[PDB]
Order: sequence, then C-alpha cells, then structure tokens
Amino acid sequence: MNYQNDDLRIKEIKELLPPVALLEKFPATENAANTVAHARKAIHKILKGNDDRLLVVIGPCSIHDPVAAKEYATRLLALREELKDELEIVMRVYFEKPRTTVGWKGLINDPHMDNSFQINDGLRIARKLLLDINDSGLPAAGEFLDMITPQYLADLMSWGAIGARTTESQVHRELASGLSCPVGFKNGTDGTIKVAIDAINAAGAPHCFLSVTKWGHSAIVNTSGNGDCHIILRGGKEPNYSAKHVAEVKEGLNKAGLPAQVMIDFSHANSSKQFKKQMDVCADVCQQIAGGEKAIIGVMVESHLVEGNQSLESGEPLAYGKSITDACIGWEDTDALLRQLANAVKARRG
Amino acid sequence: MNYQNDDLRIKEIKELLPPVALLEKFPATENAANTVAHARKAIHKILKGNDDRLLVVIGPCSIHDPVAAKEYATRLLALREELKDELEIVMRVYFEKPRTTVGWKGLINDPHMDNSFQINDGLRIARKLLLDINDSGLPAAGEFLDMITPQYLADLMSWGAIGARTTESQVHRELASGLSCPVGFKNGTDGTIKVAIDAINAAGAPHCFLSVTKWGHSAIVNTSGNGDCHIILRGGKEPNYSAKHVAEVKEGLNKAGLPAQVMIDFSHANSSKQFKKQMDVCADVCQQIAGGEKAIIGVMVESHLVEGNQSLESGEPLAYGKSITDACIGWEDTDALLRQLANAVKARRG
Amino acid sequence: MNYQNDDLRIKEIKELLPPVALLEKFPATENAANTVAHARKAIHKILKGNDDRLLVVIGPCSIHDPVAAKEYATRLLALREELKDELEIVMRVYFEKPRTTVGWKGLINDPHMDNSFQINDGLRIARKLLLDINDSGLPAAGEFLDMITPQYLADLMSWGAIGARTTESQVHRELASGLSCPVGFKNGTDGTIKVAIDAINAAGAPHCFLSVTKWGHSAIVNTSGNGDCHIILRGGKEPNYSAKHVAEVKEGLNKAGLPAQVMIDFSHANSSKQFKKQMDVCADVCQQIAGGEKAIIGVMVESHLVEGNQSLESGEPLAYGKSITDACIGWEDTDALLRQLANAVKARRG
Amino acid sequence: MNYQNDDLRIKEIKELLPPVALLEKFPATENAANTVAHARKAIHKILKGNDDRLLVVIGPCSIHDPVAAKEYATRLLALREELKDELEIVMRVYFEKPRTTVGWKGLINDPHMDNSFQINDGLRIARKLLLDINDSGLPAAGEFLDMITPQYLADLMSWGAIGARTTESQVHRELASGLSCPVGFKNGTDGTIKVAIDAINAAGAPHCFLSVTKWGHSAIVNTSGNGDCHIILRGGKEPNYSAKHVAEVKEGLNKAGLPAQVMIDFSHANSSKQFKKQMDVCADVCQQIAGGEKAIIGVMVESHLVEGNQSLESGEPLAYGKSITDACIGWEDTDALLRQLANAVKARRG
Ligand SMILES: N[C@@H](Cc1ccccc1)C(=O)O
Ligand SMILES: N[C@@H](Cc1ccccc1)C(=O)O
Ligand SMILES: N[C@@H](Cc1ccccc1)C(=O)O
Ligand SMILES: N[C@@H](Cc1ccccc1)C(=O)O
Ligand SMILES: [Mn+2]
Ligand SMILES: [Mn+2]
Ligand SMILES: [Mn+2]
Ligand SMILES: [Mn+2]
Repeated sequence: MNYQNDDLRIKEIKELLPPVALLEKFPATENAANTVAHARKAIHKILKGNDDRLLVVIGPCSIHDPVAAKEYATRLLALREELKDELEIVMRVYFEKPRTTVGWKGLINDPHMDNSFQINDGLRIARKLLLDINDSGLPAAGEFLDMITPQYLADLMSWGAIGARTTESQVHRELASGLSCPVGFKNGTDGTIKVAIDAINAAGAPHCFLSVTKWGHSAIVNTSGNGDCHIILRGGKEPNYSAKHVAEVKEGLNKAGLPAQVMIDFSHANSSKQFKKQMDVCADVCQQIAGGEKAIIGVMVESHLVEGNQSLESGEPLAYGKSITDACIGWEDTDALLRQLANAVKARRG
Repeated sequence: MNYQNDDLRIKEIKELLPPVALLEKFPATENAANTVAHARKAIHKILKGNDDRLLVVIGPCSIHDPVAAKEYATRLLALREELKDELEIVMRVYFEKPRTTVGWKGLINDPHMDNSFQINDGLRIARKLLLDINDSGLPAAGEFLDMITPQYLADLMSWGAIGARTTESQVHRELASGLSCPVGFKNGTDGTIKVAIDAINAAGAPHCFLSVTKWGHSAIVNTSGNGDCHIILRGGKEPNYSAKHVAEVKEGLNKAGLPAQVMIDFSHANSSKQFKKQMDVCADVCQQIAGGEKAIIGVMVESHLVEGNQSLESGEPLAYGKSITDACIGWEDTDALLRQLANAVKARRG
Repeated sequence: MNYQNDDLRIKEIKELLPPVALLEKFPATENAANTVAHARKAIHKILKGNDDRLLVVIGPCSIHDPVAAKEYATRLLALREELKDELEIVMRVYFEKPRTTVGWKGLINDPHMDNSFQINDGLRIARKLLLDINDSGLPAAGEFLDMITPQYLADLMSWGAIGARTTESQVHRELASGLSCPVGFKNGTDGTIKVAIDAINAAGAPHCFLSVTKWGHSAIVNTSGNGDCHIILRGGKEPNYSAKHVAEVKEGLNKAGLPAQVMIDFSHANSSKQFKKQMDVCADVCQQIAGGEKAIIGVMVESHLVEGNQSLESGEPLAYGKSITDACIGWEDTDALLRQLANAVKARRG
Repeated sequence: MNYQNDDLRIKEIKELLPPVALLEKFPATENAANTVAHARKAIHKILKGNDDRLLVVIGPCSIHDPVAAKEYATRLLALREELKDELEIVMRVYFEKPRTTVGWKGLINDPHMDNSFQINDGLRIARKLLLDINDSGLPAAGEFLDMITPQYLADLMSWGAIGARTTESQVHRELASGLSCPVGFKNGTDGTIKVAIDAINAAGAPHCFLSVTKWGHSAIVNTSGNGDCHIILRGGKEPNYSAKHVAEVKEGLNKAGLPAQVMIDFSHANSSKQFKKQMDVCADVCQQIAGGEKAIIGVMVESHLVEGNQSLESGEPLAYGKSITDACIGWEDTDALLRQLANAVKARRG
C-alpha cells in the first residue's frame, strides 16, 4: 500500500515475532515462574520495610554473550545463596545501552554484533537467556527502554529500571505504572532528583499508553498503578552516594509524601566512569549502612567475569567475560564487594 | 491466554484500529497532500538558510473541540495567506498535554472528555480534523509523545515537536530520525540546552526503534536520519528568549557543528505561564528580529479564539473557543502579534 | 521466516486489508443498514409462514461492472416498489462463479479482469457496490464460497446461498449456522435433495469454525445456529421445478422435521443452461403458485440489462450490461416475468 | 467494536494462536523434516509410475489420545521398516471426523473431549504429536477440512486427503492445488467418480484462495497447481473396490487425461461400516494386485491397537487403543493385512 507523504525517512520496516510466539516457545518453567514470583514478593517487603535486607542488582553493564552470561549467573547464584540471609541478590540482565552516538545496538537489536540486525533472533536469545537464568533460581533485573519490549520479557523480570534519560518521560512513567514488577527510576543526568520523585508519584497512579497485545496488534493499555517504585541515585555532575545527599533525597521523598528509601548505583556517575571506584563508593555506602542507615534499601553494581571493558567497534577479537560497553569490576572485587555489603547489613542489623 | 506472572498491573488492554483503517477511511485529498508536501518543503528551505521568512507554529494549547478548532483554522488561514511573504504560518494541532498530575487525557485518548476513553473515536476525530485543516490549505503541526501514534497521523503533519520531558529520551530521538517532517526538540525543563543539541545530532543519524506496521503489527523500524531538526527555546526556571540566551544557544549549536538557528516559544516557561506575557516576549523577539537576528527561524504561540483558559472539573458548561489546558491569548492579540512579527521580518529584510 | 518442507506450491501469499479497514472506509449508511435489517426480518416473516409474498432473488449471474450493476439496480428497484405487495425483490449480487476449469476469478479476486489480481481493490469495489445498492433501498443477496469473505461483506447481505458444490461441505454448513442472514442451500449437482436437507438441519445447530476476527487475525468462531435456512431447487441431471418434485421435496422436508418450503431456481440446471428457458420454468412455477401451492416461498432468476452472455477470454471488448458468465434473460423478459409471478402470487392469495 | 447487522448468530469468537507460534514452539527436528521430505518424494515416484511399491495410509479413524497414537506409531514403524521394499507405510493421523451435528469435534477443536473447546491446546497437542511421530521416522497422512488448519500442520504431512463431502468444493480444490504434499480426493458419498476426477484436474492448476499468513493475518494465497493428486475409492451406496469398478475408474481417468491409478479405502462405504469386512476387501484387492493390477498405487485402512470402537457418551473409562469414532480392525489383523498386501505387491512385481 502506497500512501502520500508517508514513510519518507524509513529505510525499512518489518514484522516482529508476536509476543505470543516468544511466550509459546519459551514458556516459564515452574522454577522460573517461582523465582520471579518470589523475588518480586521479596523486593516488595524490603520496600514496604517489612524486611531488613539489601536488594542488590549486580551484573554486566550489557550482555553480549549468553555463554559468559550463564557462567556469570552460575557464580552469582552461589553467592546469592551464601549471603541469602543479608542480601537479596538479583542479576542485572541488560541487553543494550542507550547511545547518543553510534555503537552496537545490543543483544536484542543486533544479536550477532555484525549489524545484521536479526532482532527476532535477539528476542529468542534474550528471552531464552532470561528463562534459563530464572530457571536456575537467580532472579533477573532488566531495563525498559520502550513500551513494546516489555510484552516479550517482563514476565521474567523480577525488577526493572527506567533510566536517567527517560525518568521524566511521561510514556515511560505510564509504562512503569503497568509493569508487573518493582520499578526503579534513576535521577536526572545532571543529578536532578525532582524528576525521579515525580516519576515515583506518577507511576503510582492509573494510566493509558499505546503498545501491542500479546498477539502483536497495536493496543491501548490501561494500567492499575504501581506502588513498588523507588529512586536510584546514580550521580550527576558529581556523585550522589555521600550521606549528605542521601539525607537530601530522604527529605524530598517525605516532602513528596513517599517512603524515604533509595537505591545507590556504585557505577556510572557515582563511579565517575571508573569501574575501579565502585569499590570506593562501596566503602562509603557500606559505612552508612552499618552505621545505622535504613533508608538505603538497595545498591547497583556493574560487574562481570573480567574487569574493565573492550572495544568492539575497533575490529578486535573480543575476550570472554569482558563487557563491551561500560567497564565492570572483575569477579574478585564482585565477591569481596558483596561480602562487605552482607556485613554492613549485619552491622546495621544491630 | 493466561501467562504466569503476567499483566499483574494491567486493568485492561484492547485492540486499537490498525493505522491502515484510519488511512483507508480518511485518505489525504489531493489538496491535503499538497498542503503537507509544500509546507514541509518550505520549512526545509527556512532551515537550510534559503528563506528569510519565519516559521510560525501558532494555535490552541490542546484541541478539545473540532468545531472551534475548525473555525480557528478558517481565521488563521486568512492571515496565513495575507502574511505569506513574511511568515510561513502553521497551525498548532496538539491533542494532549502531558500531566504528572491527573487531568483530561486529550482528544485522542478521551474524545468525549468524560473518561469514556473512546480512543478509536479519538483517532477518527483527530485524523479527520487534521485532514480537513490540511485540505483547506492550512498546514498543521503536532507533537509526538509515543512511537505508535505517528503511524496514524504523521502523513498530515508538516512539522512536529519532541517535548521538553522527552527530548533526552533515546527512543524519541530515534523516532525523530524517522519522521517524514521537520522536528523541533524543546530544551530541558530546567532550561538545559545541551539535551536538545545532542538530540538534534542524534536525529540526524539512522536508528532502530520498535513500533507497528501500517497493518498494526509489532514491528522494528530502521530510519534513515532526519536532517531537518532544530531547537525550540521554551525557557527554563527563567525565560530563554532574551538576545543574551539566543547568543549562547547559537554558540552551542555552532560548537556542535550545527547551524545557529532557533525557534522561540512565546508561551509556557518563556511566558512564565501567563498567557498575556506572550505579547511581551513578542516585543523582545520582534526586537531582535527587526534588529537583524537571523538565528530565529521561527516562533511558537499558544492562541485560541478566546483568550485565557478554563477548567473541565468546574462543572460549568465549557466556553466555546477557549483552552481547557494552558491559557492562550485571544484571537485579537493573535492577529496583532502576527502582524508585528510580519513587520519584524520585513525590518530584518531592509 | 524460512520453514522446512513449507509452502512448496505457493507462488505467493500477501496480507489482505483487514475487515475493519473495509468497514471503517465503507460503513453502512443509515439507509443501507435499515434496508438490510428490514429485508432480513421480511424474509424471516416469509420463512415463518406469515407472508404469502414471494422472495425473489433476481440479478446478473455474476457482477463485473459496478456501473451496469448500479443501473440494473436502479431498474430492479422500481419494480421492487411496484410489486412490493406480492414479491419481496432482492438483487443477486454475486462476484464470482466457481469454475472447475479456468476463467475470470471474479470482481473481488480480479477487479480488473486482466489477471492483475488486485484483491484489495476487489474488496473495496465489491463492498462499495453493495453499500450503494443497499443505500438506494434495494436489498442484496450474495453467495458465500469461503469462511473469510463473510467478514468483509455479510453485513450488507440480506440473504445468502451455499451453492450445490458445497452444500454437503461441513465447514460451509458450520459457516451458515453463524451467518446473520437467511441462508439457502442448493441441492447437489446431480439433483440429490438429501444433502440440502441435512444442511438445513446442521445449520440450525451451533458450531465451531476457523476464520478471522474483524481485525484480520486467525480466529475460532462459535455460532449460535441459524433457523432461517431453506432449500433451493436448481435441478440435477434434469429439472426440479415440476410439481412432481416439489411434492417429493416437501415430503422429505417434513420427514426430516423441517418446514415444507422451497425456493426454485429458474436458471442453471432447471433452465438446462438455456437462459430463454427461464421464461418457461416461470410458466410452470407461476402455475403451481397460482394454483394454491404454498410451499414455494421464493424463486431465483439470472437476468441482466442485456440478455445472453459474453466471453472475457475472447479478448473482444465487453458489451455493456451483459453477463460474462452464465447467460441471463434481458431486462424486457425480466419485467415481464416479475409481473407474472406478481399475479401468480395474487392468485394463490385472493 | 460494534457494527450494524453484524455477528447476530455469533456466540463468541476468539483469537487463535498464530501459525508462527506453533512453528516456533514445535519446529521440525532434522529427522522429522527428512521423514516428511523423503515420504513425499517416495509417494511422488509411485504416482509418477516409477515405483511398483504400494502406498499404505493406515491408522486410527481419528486420534483422541497421543499416548496410544504413539504406541500405535511405534508398532507400525516396525512393520514400516520390515515391509519397506513392498510397502510405503504412512500413518493415518486424522483429528476429527465430519458429523452432521452431534459428536466430539476432534482432538484439535476439543482436546479434552469435555466440550471445553481448548482449540489452542488442540493445535499444540496435534502438532506435537505429528512432530514426534515424524521425528521417529514414521511419515504421517492427514485430512484438511478447512483452508486455515494447513498453515499449522501441513509441514508435517507427507500425504493428505480431501474427504468425500468436500471433493466437489472449489475452495478445497484450490487449497489442494497449494498443498506441499500429494493429495487424495475421495469419490462422492453416493459413489460418484466424476467429482474426484474433476478435482484432480482442478488441483492441477494455479488458483487463489483466502486463508492466513504464517503470522495469522487474513491473506490471499496464490498456488502453483498440484500434480501429485489421485482418486481414493471409498465406495458409494455399494463398494468400489471390485476389479469391475477399478476398471471403470481407470477409464474415467484416462478419459480425462489422467494416469489410471487409484487408492482403495478398505474402510467406510467399501467396508459397509463393518470393520471386520476390511479383511474381506483386502482379499479381493490383494487379489487384483497379485494378479498384476498396476493401477492400484495405494490402499487405506482404519486400524488401531484394539479392534472395534467405543462411545464417549457411554460414560465408562475409555479403553486404551480403541477408536471413539469409526470401528477399526485391531493390531493383530493389521500385521496380518499388511503382510498380505506386501506379498501381493511382491506378486505383481514378478
Ligand atoms: N506484560 C507486562 C505489562 C505490559 C502490558 C502491555 C504493554 C507493556 C507492558 C508486565 O507484566 O509487566
Ligand atoms: N510514517 C511516519 C514514520 C514512522 C513509521 C513507523 C513508526 C513510527 C513512525 C512518517 O511518515 O513520518
Ligand atoms: N460477520 C458474519 C459472521 C461471521 C463471523 C466470522 C467468520 C465468518 C462469518 C455475519 O454477521 O453474518
Ligand atoms: N503451507 C502449506 C500451504 C498453504 C499456505 C497457505 C494457506 C493454506 C495452505 C503447505 O506447505 O502445504
Ligand atoms: Mn552501564
Ligand atoms: Mn501548552
Ligand atoms: Mn450463474
Ligand atoms: Mn473413519
């Protein structure tokens, strides 16, 4: 069908597997379904206060290899068990990082990292990976950049995050008010806290947004509202993790009529884009936690099997278990890190 | 179909008329299609620096009544023909205003302003309105809050705008890189200029984003980049229209390899939310324009048949031709203001 | 998507405008909707036994030109009004004739009679034609060859027929049990009556059949049973119209527990494929009717503006208002034949 | 969406999993794909006249239990391997038997035999069954009652049949002209042979028919013609298997330009609805074959693990391996009847 003045800047547009196809091929096993249900209920209590543990969303910056991802998941699953009594460990399974610039479009948009853009392969690979991880008993945390992807993966998400650059977007807020899991809004790029707070209030109400039915047709979604949303401090022009800021944030939250709780992102802006510094932020935060700090309900750490990152866009033989986006701490620091956190929660415990 | 851990916060979700249904029922008449082709070409020239005229996106804050909206159009169309050598008048046909708070969800989401949420009626009403306006010879400018609505109306848009709360959203940038019309990114809420500049650069590159085919099915869209994007100064905590700022902005664009050009929004934050102050901003801006400021390729004015706004909640029978969202200057000030700008453009010519 | 051992004999398969698109573009006008509502009730009243009037499905064998079709309609409409007291005239608007062999695939499958197979144009042309006809006051009768087409046109059909070659088809029976209009089953090709009788029974029950939603998705339809079905005698190896056969048929019907009512097809096998002989059948039948025969509720006549038939694959240009499938009596004989029936109906009455 | 005069006799209509969902969940394993490809090639050589082996479509009348069907399959696969130089054994996997009104609607329409009508469960169950059967090495033969089901299972069918009640239906002829597997048309109910002969010719040509894309959307299909179609003699008011009839048929075929070859159904009308008599028909037929009849390229036998049949309406636990539709010869007679047929084929060979 040819319409006038239509699709002028569209190189190409093609049907995507309908959600139902992905659900039918990779249905949630009984374990996977449990892992999800339980991890959601658990995060709900921590946010409701009825639990003194720390939510810990730790994992690779972005996932580009299911093999490494599942090995990583295996290790993280062990620690999840060990520190089970203090922490509620959840894997950060993110498939793409929003780039103002160019770069790899992620596991879903371009599974083969060769600009082939086999997105239907992406969905398959992505969903199977989440399915496997959840099946093994390890909950997963993911990000939601648009209003359509949720239909293919939300049911395997125990926790999700609306990034900094979209926290103020009405549509993303409306989306969050309909997600079946706890949502965490990041503070503005420059460090602005108001946006995230308003977001939290908006997510709590009922909304309408366009997306697609599980059969893939365009649809209007009417949400109920989501009360399990909290803020995520990822720094601005200067870190947000200091007790000085926590104090500030705790203020604004109550001022807005929302529980004074926050999650702290050791990476990104709080890490000054230096994966090494995540260990330092851990120091300051662990102290706050142990020194009787309750408002902090969770943290976020970018870690992989191998520290640092590597250039994919330079035509280099990628190394296994090493992030190809933001730099992540190695598995050594990750363990030490988690152990410290576990204790700071024990200290604080009283 | 019942899935585990699914749609826990979804009150309801229903099929939405596929785009093809709207296109088939309301196809572009030959006039409408010309109107759209021509006005897009015109704005392209102004943005390429080959037309000393001014792009003027003027019209109701939000449209809630096709009748008034069509009367308004008839009037604006007259001036459009009159001042056509100084200005390139384009009607602001917006259907909804993003709200944190509560409020009417707009003509599309709730055509009957009674929370009946007859969105399929919305699309028919909206698309038929744009169709009529364009058919009369008056181009229309709209805003795009999501990645799906475009499919139902973009072909009747001669110009579009990515609002302040979304200018930094990667998806909305990607979406802009695929629209068939010039796009205008607003500066951040607090006044931040960088976010709109980065946006402009990104929208010029080819991107991938999910949406739906004209047949209504979940699809992946590959754009080809949009070079007809510009910034829109709508003020921050303090107005942006002063030659002081304009000078800063022009510097930012040039430093980012972009043409020093800007559109100035007389309303919203530049008007301090006082519809009457739009007349004042007009003074200062007509000043710079007459003075020979060529970085100002266009302005935006919220105006209706009758000035001021009114409420829906009040229970009093809505007043004809009067905004139910942001306050707008009446038709009298409008005719006045347009004639000033007309002269200002002449001034900058001699 | 590439599947093994799949589509080996498919030259090509393409999406079809979803029904909703055709409904949105060509909604039934008031006059059209009523014309259908009244014609159905009226035919129902007849099958009920409370109307001595005769249902007369008369019209071109197949329609290939909207212009001649609407002229024909205009004329038939006049008579429809004139003989309103004795006959319930309904136009036969058939788009295709099932051919073992080759030949034109009909107005819908190939609107342009040039093998271009523009089916989406067919749907639009066909639907608009029925819409105009109805809007003028003339009900329409059509045939249903598959389970999908109904979704695009049934709402404009006041009466439908399941042809001889499909009367014994389970799917077509299930389909008829869900049509919103009276359905008429024809007796088998060789003259068999049992098949049509079983069909009338089966169609009276609720069934399940696959088709598509108004949105174009594959769906499961659950009908509620259709009690307005009757048999159509179209002859076998030798005509069926004689009182001898009528008598046997009425008996078979009662024997099967169904009302003893029949519709007689003057054309096809009862006419021995001799369009002229339709006038003779009219004589024998008008006789039974005038003689008190009440089981005859209706008749079917193939007639056009110009009698006879012409060949499409003959390459030769086409003569206006002349069938390109089965030969039809001209408009002169039509007006004559209709009036005869009118009188025969008066006879049976007064 | 509510339309005028629409869906008046529709109790309900719901989306059906799109084909792509079944294909994604149950993709053909390599073996299954081979089994299917090879058996189609084999049956092709037979019909082409380049193989003296006999095609044997034997199996339950209908399948209501995957577990027994798989046991049957295992037994039959063994004989398939043994008698492979004489017979090309293909399992009859039919899910439903057309009934005038009352009765179980089949494994697909009602998997749970409790009127729950879990058709999506049907497709999953049916497709998985065919998938496992083919994967084990046993080809499968099925029937196609509508134009939509093929999309979900045809890729697992090595041979298919158009039943007696639909052989004369144009849409089913068109559909056969597009199937990727050899098709068998059954003679009319009353024994008529012409209808199946015409069908074979029709299915040989290219046609158009509506159905749905693999994505589930209403679509128009353009076939390329099917040359691997043959007749199936299943008796009329009296059996068709006698050499007398086989002689008439062979003439009818040659008279129509078709190779004189037939498949003889030992069951149904040829068996006078007496499962025991299938053994008798086998006698007369093995006779003809052994006596040098090269026109008999195949036979069809209704057989299960246990002879006879049983009712659902009875209310007693169902017997394992026992038809709930037409009566079938049990397993012992099957091994018998096959071994006979094998020798006959061996006979005719020398
Ligand atoms: N299925 C999502 C909700 C959703 C519905 C529709 C569109 C987008 C998201 C969930 O369970 O979280
Ligand atoms: N059709 C739109 C572009 C578009 C396609 C697909 C999704 C979103 C937008 C235009 O002409 O601008
Ligand atoms: N819409 C048809 C019925 C129908 C529904 C679905 C499939 C086929 C037919 C009618 O009103 O008569
Ligand atoms: N896919 C089927 C053919 C088919 C396509 C579309 C509709 C119906 C049938 C086959 O391989 O035989
Ligand atoms: Mn990162
Ligand atoms: Mn406004
Ligand atoms: Mn005819
Ligand atoms: Mn049977």
